[PDB]
Amino acid sequence: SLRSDLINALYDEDVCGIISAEGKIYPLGSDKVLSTIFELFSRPIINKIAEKHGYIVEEPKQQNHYPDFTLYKPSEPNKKIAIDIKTTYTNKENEKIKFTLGGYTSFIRNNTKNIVYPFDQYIAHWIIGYVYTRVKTYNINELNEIPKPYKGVKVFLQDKWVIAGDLAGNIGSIHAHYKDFVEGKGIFDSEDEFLDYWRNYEKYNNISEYRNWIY
Amino acid sequence: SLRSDLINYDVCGIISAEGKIYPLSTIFELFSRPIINKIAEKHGYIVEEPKQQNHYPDFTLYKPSEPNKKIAIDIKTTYTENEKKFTLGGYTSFIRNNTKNIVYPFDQYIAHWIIGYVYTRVKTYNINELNEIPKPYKGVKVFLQDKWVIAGDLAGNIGSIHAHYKDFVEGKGIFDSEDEFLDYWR
Repeated sequence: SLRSDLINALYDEDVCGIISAEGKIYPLGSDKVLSTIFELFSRPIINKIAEKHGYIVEEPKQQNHYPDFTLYKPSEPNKKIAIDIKTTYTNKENEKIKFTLGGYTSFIRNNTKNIVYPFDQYIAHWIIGYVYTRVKTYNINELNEIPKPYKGVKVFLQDKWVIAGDLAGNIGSIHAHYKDFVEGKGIFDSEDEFLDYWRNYEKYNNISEYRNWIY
Repeated sequence: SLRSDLINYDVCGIISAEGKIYPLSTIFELFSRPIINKIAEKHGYIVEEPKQQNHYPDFTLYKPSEPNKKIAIDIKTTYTENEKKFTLGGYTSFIRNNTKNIVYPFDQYIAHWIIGYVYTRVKTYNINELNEIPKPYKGVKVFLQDKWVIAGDLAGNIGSIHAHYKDFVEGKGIFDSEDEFLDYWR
């Protein structure tokens, strides 16, 4: 399916510079650079698989809008798919990581603000997350010498709600191991609870407190 | 002089280890940081960046001896080929109240400069397809001017003058003084 096809496609496919018209190459570092770098690398793959399955892939005009990519069949435009790309680092392999997942006051509460199509028109909300391990000019022959800002990069594709948390970072994600984002191990029980919790966030400061309140 | 050496951009894709180029306002800061340091260290200035985002300025510069003679720098970016502005800071924080959202008390700063970028909004590739990749921007011009000399009288945050890039590099805004500008932008 578009999804299985997409995660395996992502799992397959190490950027190390910015190349100029005159051939010169400039190294990156961590200084919103790596995030934009991982979003760029993502465009092609997304285009490739959507197309293979007949999906239109839209990006937003007024940039600050959710979502990074909206995918839908023309036969079914009420079933749009939303893909947001998130990036995080980690200073130690196998140590808990977390992401930010955007606004909880815009579209989630207004259905139309800061989102491309109205919120109701999207059936699923996927997050593609990059977890990179934290680590003058050059010619095309120096590629292996140009110092990279990381020593590895992992990626998962998952549902926004399944990995959302109960605290602002903008919503934060759960504070867990890469493994738990892949495996889908979160705190919310359903998407409804995830959205009830975030549409009503001002009574409650965390999940436990949220549930006593709903009782 | 800092401003001197300081005062004295055709990227076309991101490159991979294996050669693949991926066609494309952060590259502009990217180009910025290394140069700020070089000229700053050439003069013994400590360059510092914000620990929290949404904080002023992008770069603070001061020699460790004196910290009441700092310099604040902000990289701005904007786009149009030969047409009619920037968004500078906010008029209610650190400016109206000396310590809100600025890395250091506003009064530690004897200068606020703006390095600005201006261009015209004009599949993977390989090294040989280099000069065939489609640039998304043309005509990058850049200027280094004082924040107050540039500032306008209208908010979007304080607005700059909406003029042509030369008015920027020469300093032809509308307030007659730094003191006039600050009074006005409360």
